[PDB]
Amino acid sequence: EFKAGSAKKGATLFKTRCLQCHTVEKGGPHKVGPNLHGIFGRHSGQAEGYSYTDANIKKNVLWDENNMSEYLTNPKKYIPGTKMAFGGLKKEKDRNDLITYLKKATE
Ligand code: HEC
Ligand SMILES: [Zn+2]
Ligand SMILES: [Zn+2]
Repeated sequence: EFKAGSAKKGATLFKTRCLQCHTVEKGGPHKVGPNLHGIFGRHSGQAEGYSYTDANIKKNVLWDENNMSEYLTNPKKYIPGTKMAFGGLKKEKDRNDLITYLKKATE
């Protein structure tokens, strides 16, 4: 299950693995992937002005720390048909660290 990790390690993981396709700040632009502001507590496939796949919308997951960890373990396994071209974060340490950071960065 999800447990709070290191947000500093999380921020680096975000910069090096996620930032190329995602912004986190309020009003931040959409890039290859949607801006993630307010992602926790919002259903999947609902960021304003972003064109998602039917699969992402269909999943209809209410994003929380635990399901985000499961999704980030392997995105294509959790949401079959996703256009998010990312293999996943295989270490639970990395997922805990990234999510601790993301919970704050996207608030
Ligand atoms: C580009 C090559 C991407 C990288 C690198 C990462 N993400 Fe991604 N993500 C991307 C796209 C194109 C999409 C839309 C997928 C679709 O099928 O429509 C996404 C989506 C997400 C989501 C869900 C958004 C939502 O439901 O509103 C999340 C939570 C997400 N991406 C997180 C995320 C993180 C934390 C990553 C780094 C570890 C990451 N993404 C990398 C494209 C790309
Ligand atoms: Zn719901
Ligand atoms: Zn906010």
